Amino acid sequence: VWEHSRPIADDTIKKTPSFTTLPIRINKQNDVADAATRRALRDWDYYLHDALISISELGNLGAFAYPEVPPERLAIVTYLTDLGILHDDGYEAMDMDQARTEHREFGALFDPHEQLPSRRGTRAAKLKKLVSQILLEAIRIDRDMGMYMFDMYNKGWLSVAGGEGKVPQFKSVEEYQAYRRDDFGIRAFWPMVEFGMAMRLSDEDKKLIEPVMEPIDKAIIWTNDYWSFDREYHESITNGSRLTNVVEVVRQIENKSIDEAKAAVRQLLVNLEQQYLERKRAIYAQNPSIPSHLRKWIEVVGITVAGTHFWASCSPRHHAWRN
Amino acid sequence: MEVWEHSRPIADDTIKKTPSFTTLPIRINKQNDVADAATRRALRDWDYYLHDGLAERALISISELGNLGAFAYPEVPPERLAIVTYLTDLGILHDDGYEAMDMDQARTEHREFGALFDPHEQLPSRRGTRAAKLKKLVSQILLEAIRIDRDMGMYMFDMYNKGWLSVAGGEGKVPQFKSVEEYQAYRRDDFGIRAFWPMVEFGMAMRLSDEDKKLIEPVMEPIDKAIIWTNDYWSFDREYHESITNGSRLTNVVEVVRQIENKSIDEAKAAVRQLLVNLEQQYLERKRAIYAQNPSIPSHLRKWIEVVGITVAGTHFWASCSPRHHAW
Ligand SMILES: CC[N+](CC)(CC)Cc1ccccc1
Ligand SMILES: CC[N+](CC)(CC)Cc1ccccc1
Ligand SMILES: [Mg+2]
Ligand SMILES: [Mg+2]
Ligand SMILES: [Mg+2]
Ligand SMILES: [Mg+2]
Ligand SMILES: [Mg+2]
Ligand SMILES: [Mg+2]
Repeated sequence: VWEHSRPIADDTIKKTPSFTTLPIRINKQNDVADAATRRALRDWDYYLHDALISISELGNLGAFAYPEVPPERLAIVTYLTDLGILHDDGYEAMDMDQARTEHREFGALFDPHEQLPSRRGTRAAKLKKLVSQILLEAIRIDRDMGMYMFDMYNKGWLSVAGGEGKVPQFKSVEEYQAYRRDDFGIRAFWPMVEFGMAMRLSDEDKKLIEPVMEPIDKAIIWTNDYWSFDREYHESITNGSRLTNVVEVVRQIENKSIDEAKAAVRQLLVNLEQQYLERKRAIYAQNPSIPSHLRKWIEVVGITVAGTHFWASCSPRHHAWRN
Repeated sequence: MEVWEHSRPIADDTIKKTPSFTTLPIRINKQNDVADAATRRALRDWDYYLHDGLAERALISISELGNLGAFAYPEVPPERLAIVTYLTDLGILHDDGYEAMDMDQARTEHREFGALFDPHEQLPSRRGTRAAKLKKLVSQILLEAIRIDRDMGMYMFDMYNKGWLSVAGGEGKVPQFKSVEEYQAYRRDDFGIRAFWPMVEFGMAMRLSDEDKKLIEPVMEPIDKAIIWTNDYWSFDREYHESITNGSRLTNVVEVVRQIENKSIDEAKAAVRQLLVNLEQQYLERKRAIYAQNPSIPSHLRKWIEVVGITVAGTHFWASCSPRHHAW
């Protein structure tokens, strides 16, 4: 099932505060991911002229989020991830109305199909060439999957994140998670993995893997929340950037200190990882002839949680705010 | 704080003499005889309505531990208790018929019954024997609730339809649940949770404002899962049998866990028991937070927050020995 990734040794993992229980692997082409991050940084500055994104001491976020992706596709998905981070950081700092407008106008640039002329502010107008250029690169590698991925970057993320009204006050984990799925862009992320692995999941495929994706989606999102809480909380105080984080929700609705809320979220995460293993075991026990691409998918999502956990445990993006 | 008025605590030895495992304290409405009389009234009316039914042998709220309505409505005065107990028993009897019907005809029967309770008078049935039977079945309870509280009775009946009868069962293909999330969205409709709390509001003569609902959302999150999954835990054996022997749908979180985690029945039940005890502790933590954050919380909202916890415990306790679940 493994082709493009290599395992991180226990001896390396123990040097970090990682606590994931799932297997940690990294794309073998980490240098390609780093080059893609440098390209995104250069292009952002070239087109906008105005950061702590995927690069870290442990390796590039793209090499951990896309472990089983060949290098030409890794360069695309890493670049799109970094472009998304750079955009999202600005979005979190803007007034809700203007933040929403920037999200929607940015998302319209990713539509792979012809659109009638529309008005767009300076920021989206300056990024239009950037987005069309990367779409052409993706299409040249894989037309149908490239167009699908770009369509979902909008439909799964930019068109929905932020909701449509005032900034909500989260009074339940259920309501938090509905908002956070949109805000995290989870419905854009899995299509990027599909593009990276050159497999389009069928509707029937998605139905079969739903029991695995249930704990996986919560785990991947709440793993970011766990590791990014300190920096998000600091930023919210220091400049008003919006704090969207399950640790914060637990702090509030359970009257818990930061450390008590973190301890609770850690237990949720480890339990979700073990639940994923049980849901996955059940799929194997009940599908003796599972197609190879679906076997690959259900295995890859587990290492994707593990790898993004591992990266987040040390990344400058989450930890450089206080040395 | 002393918030109890119409209920009394159940004795520790009585509790230990049952398979109950709720971690929350157990109380019962002091007017159990009123609840039992309401159940018998529902059985009589349903028997007049239904050809060839179980009549007086249907297994609904009456038990040796007490009446389900006395446990589900512990803080309700006797006049209102008779109303909500009757409507709950009628709902159970109707739902048992629904569960035994093919899916689409069951849905149709679910919408038609809900229309009887719609204050907006939509979906009128065509006149005839069927319509006359349904009109007779519900006529007295419709008058009685309005005569005791017009404002809250109209609201309660509107939600008996809108929360439950109008939505339970969905439409189209019967689902094959592949996640607890998907299950719970369907189960909230099928259980009628959005009809149940309005009945409690009617019983306690208190309408929760929109503000009130936002404030208690952190408490209602674990409470709603607990009340529904508590029924699922205790009713699995009957529902599993009915699905196998008679082809009824199986709508039960124990079954979802059993399937999607490839567990034995006993392992699936144990997993759900752990979910339940954890939800009860979570309710306590959420409730403590509300009190810490709202020193001036209104008395009616404190009562509501405490009542929902005893409602989970009491319906758990009843279900641990209830004949419906154990001698069906
Ligand atoms: C908003 C999410 N993200 C990182 C996942 C910024 C933090 C960009 C992104 C969005 C959607 C898919 C992939 C990356
Ligand atoms: C919906 C079926 N029920 C739910 C408790 C028995 C499980 C009766 C009922 C119907 C409508 C409102 C409240 C209860
Ligand atoms: Mg964000
Ligand atoms: Mg952010
Ligand atoms: Mg974050
Ligand atoms: Mg039912
Ligand atoms: Mg039933
Ligand atoms: Mg049941």
